[PDB]
Amino acid sequence: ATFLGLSSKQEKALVRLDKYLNLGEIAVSLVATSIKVEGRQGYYQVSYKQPHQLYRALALLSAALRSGQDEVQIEEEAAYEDLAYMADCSRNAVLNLSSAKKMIEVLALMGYSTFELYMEDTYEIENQPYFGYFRGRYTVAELQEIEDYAADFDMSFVPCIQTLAHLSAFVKWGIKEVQELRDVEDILLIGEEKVYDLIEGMFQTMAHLHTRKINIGMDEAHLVGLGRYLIKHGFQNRSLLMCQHLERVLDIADKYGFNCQMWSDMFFKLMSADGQYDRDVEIPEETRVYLDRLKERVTLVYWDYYQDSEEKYNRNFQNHHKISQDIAFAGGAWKWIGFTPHNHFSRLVAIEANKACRKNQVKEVIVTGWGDNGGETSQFSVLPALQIWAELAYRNDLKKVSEHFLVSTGLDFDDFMKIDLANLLPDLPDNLSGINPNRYVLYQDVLCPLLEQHIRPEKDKQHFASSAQQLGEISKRAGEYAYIFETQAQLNALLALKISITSGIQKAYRNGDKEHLSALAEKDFPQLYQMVEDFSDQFSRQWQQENKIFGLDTIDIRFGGLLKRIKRAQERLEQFISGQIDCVEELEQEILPFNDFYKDQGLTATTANQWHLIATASTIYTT
Amino acid sequence: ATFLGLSSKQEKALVRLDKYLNLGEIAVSLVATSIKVEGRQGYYQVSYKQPHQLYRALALLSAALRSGQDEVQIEEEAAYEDLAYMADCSRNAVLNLSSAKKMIEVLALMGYSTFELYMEDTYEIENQPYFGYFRGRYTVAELQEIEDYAADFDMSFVPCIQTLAHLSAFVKWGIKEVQELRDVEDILLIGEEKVYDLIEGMFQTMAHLHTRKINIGMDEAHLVGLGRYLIKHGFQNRSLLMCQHLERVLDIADKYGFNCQMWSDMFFKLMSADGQYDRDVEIPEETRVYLDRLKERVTLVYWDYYQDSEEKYNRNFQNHHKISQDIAFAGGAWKWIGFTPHNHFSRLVAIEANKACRKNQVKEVIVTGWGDNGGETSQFSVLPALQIWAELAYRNDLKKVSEHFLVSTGLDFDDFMKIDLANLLPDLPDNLSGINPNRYVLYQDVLCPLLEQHIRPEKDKQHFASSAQQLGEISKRAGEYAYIFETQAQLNALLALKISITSGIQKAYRNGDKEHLSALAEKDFPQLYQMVEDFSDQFSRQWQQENKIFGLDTIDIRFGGLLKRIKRAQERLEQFISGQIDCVEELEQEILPFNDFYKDQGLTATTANQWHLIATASTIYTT
Ligand SMILES: CC1=N[C@@H]2[C@@H](O)[C@H](O)[C@@H](CO)O[C@@H]2S1
Ligand SMILES: CC1=N[C@@H]2[C@@H](O)[C@H](O)[C@@H](CO)O[C@@H]2S1
Repeated sequence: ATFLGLSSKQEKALVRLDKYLNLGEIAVSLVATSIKVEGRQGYYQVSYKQPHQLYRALALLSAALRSGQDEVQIEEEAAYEDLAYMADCSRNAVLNLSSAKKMIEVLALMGYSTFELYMEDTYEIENQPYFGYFRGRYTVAELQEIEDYAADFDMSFVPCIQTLAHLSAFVKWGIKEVQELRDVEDILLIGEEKVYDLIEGMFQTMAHLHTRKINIGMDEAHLVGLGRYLIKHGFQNRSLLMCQHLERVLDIADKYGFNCQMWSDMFFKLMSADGQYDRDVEIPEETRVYLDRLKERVTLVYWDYYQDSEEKYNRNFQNHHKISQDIAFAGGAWKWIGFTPHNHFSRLVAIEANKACRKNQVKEVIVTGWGDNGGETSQFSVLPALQIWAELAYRNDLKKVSEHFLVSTGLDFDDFMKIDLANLLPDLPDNLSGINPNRYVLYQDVLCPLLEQHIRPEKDKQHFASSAQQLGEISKRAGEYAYIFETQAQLNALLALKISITSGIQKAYRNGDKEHLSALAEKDFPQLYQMVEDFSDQFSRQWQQENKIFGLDTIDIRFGGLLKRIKRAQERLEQFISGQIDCVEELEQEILPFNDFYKDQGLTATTANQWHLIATASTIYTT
Repeated sequence: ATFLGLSSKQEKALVRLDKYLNLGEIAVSLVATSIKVEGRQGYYQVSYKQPHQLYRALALLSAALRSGQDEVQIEEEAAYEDLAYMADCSRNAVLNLSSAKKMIEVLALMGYSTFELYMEDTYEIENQPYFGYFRGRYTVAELQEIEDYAADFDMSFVPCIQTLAHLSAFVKWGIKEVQELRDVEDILLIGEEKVYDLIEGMFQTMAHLHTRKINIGMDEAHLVGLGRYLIKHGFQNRSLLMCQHLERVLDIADKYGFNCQMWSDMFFKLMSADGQYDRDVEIPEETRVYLDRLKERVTLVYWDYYQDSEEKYNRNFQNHHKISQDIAFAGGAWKWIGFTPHNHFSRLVAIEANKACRKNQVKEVIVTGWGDNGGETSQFSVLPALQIWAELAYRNDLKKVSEHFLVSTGLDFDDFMKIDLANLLPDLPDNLSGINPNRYVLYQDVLCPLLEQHIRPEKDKQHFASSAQQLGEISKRAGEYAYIFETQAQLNALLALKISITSGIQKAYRNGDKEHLSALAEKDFPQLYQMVEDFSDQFSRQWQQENKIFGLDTIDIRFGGLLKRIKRAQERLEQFISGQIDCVEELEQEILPFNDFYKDQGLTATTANQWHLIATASTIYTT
């Protein structure tokens, strides 16, 4: 392709995106609306409102031509001034520089204005050697390189940090200078000057960036004011306490020229009678005066990944607008439920959230790709969800999602959606969130299978086996992303065999069938152990491709423990079969429902997303 | 031997104890002081104040004879009306019936009046299926059998339970009927009728026993009143809240005929300005009035395992005397610091505690054998400590500790004390508690060794190697306890190699010596891996001899994780050596002190006793 009207900067960006765009022998001229592309017979005119929108416009041109269109007539008016993707870099997976750059390229093509990294403790602060210690924290140079790459595409960069809670990986260090910063649990001590010193250190680090927009956190500080704070000061008004801390942090941000966003949940939890987020709260006048003074100094971010109807989001927006007009929305790219994402669920809720955002004058949507409890899901697992949100933002529909996605990823959208398969059990109601058999079927014990009442052995096993087959074929046409489909093919195959053995043991033991137990012990057990080893190897390839090495160690621990537990199950069965023991006491125990979260929806599967609770009923982190 | 004046019950006990006593062809006749033994020329008279003291008296006689005495003339007056041993059955290791019986025999010979088991959730309660689920909870029949065996020696049985906090293994269950019982963290909800229903269930279970003496717990409920309690009730006077709960619990106990003890720490924590135990107390007038009525109905147990001077204990007794004259003391049999006990430290503090308990006219001493953070230490690891407290109680000195211990165990006291060796680093000040390299040298990572600054790579390694040799010889002469010494011999040998390799890789990586890194990778790593496998096998034999199978699973997880991390370290080094990677980022990180707990003492070693924090700097239990 040849171009008129490009700047040298845009030339540079197009060189980097050529491998996606492959525009062929056409002439493009760059000259009201977010995006317009029009032309035919080898001549196309593109226009854009914000500079970064050039890259979605050119993706759209590419996708149209690739689909076989000669005449192209595209006009989009985006609903949101800003559309961001936030990757979790705090749940053990720290995105490596190469993968950050790739993600930025794809986001540029999709139409995102902004890239964000969620970093609790995973950046460096002067004279805080324990902050991010052995975590793969980003150096200032690494953050600058990521920011600068985004800026090459006229994209913004917004760090998402923590200035109150969600600092467990820092406050664990038994060092006087760290411990003195603590209130309780994962929460920093409000009113402690060494805490404001720390927070100023965070801003000093981020002030080395160009960006002056930041998310300061402040979600989920449930026991704020009730720890060392209570010992020092007695019981205080916790709503005002939050306001006080927030004003202190905004004052620090102001010193360095930053404008701030924060997660909004604590205002609602502190003012509602049952301490919940989804609540219309009455605000005491003294708190009102305080919030009224802070509403123009911070953007509140309403986060919600769960509702299946527009009206449910609308209610929360109305709750928020009683506090402030400046409300941003965070929607979900579901990749925090184990090893397997849920792009399908992401789509379902995004459609409805987008309706509510448009009704409530939202100017910014932040798509959050959390990594809860170890960061076991691929960083690129959620490309479909990210395209979905871009389509919703730009077109208000998903009519062109496949066409556009092919340019973004080089593979078919429906194929890519099959990455979800280890969560897509047959018969599951589609509107229930967090149902994650991919993870709990993997990590549950063999002898003491705590999730067994939530498994339909034949139906689920057949689904996993079918899924492995499907993904084995998809990985052969998945281009640069084949590795993530290989991981999923292996996981599904492993889950099928793991169910067969685990459920087979329960049945055979109850029947006293030592012949069948022997069959399992001597043939199926070696196979399962090898499949786990092979899965570990593939997962480690995936992780190293995407992430810094730090944090893989927790997954080694989890896999190594699973392997040792498979060996124990073999040994215990062999001792029973041989007559060395008269019973296997583990197998004499009645298995109970693991939880009742979805009892009243009546399905068999559930949500279970804490490894240490899946893997054992014994103590393991407590004293 | 031939016995005169025994009841049928006593005759049976003598038959059972012959294997210890070896009295031979003598006559013993059962006729002012706790114990008297008097005779010569094959005829001896014994007398006791309390029936169980018969068995210590016969031990004294046995020891005297084995020492070559013909004429024997021994009198003892015990300082304490009751002397108890409490084994932990809540830290994953649930003592099995055979081991309970053995322990009771030994305790009878030493002079203990009482056997106790500490059971948070590890017993059965009607209609509470999650209470002790997959934990190896005791059935009523099992507790009755254990109590009855104690009773055969005229020893009492006292269950030690929890009626407030330390219930993490129960409250983790995501079941509405469990979650509704919670305040915060590991604490039950005071004032909730369903909690009193649960507590009444506890008493219904224990009422099947003969004993009507019970320790109801109530230690370490630090955030009591601050969770769901606070949302429901506002901020209340927490010392009064404790009294209110206690009164409900005592009313329940009364209904079933029980007399109660409780740990005393929360009264001090809630009525000190620092919130600590070892503090003077400001007792509000209203709490005084409540305490004054409750003090007549409960025995407060002052627990302290740490002080090196009588005066420090005395100060605490004085403060306790502000609340009540009925104060029992809990001393320590140090077995909660990993895989290896500390009988030596136990001795040091017991000498001083015994002085304070005598000065303060204490009637009951309970020696506690906690098992913190997984129950990894043998249940029989602390027999020396138990003899020491018995000698202190009966004779106020340790002049006959060895002679009497030989009766109790069949083996030499100083040999048995060597079981401590993995904690007895050269140069350690003897008065510092909790220093536990046995555990943290084992579980620390190889690539990312978080405890490395606390390890002296030649000095400690030599000590572990020397200890392995010493223990290998002791195990050959240790009879029925050889297995616990074999575990220790293996552990010490493993720690020596593990240090050699971990420090060796830091050095060879630093000096760029790929040849030596390859030698380590190819020769030493497979050796270390095999040693860990073998140690796991030996530990598992030890565990199964002593405990129910439930809880071993956590240790399989921990060892499996370590094995996998050893494998990872080999693989990462191999990739570096072979040129597949240009650096090993793990080994480029500066290693910091792990904690500063003993920094003020200028110490290299430290205390580190939570597996999840030793093993990785990553997140592993948090979301
Ligand atoms: C703000 C937010 N705080 C929590 C995060 O720490 C989790 O990762 C996320 C997904 O479970 O849920 C909420 S969103
Ligand atoms: C009462 C007591 N409660 C605690 C126990 O849970 C621990 O096991 C023990 C040893 O660390 O220390 C105190 S004593």
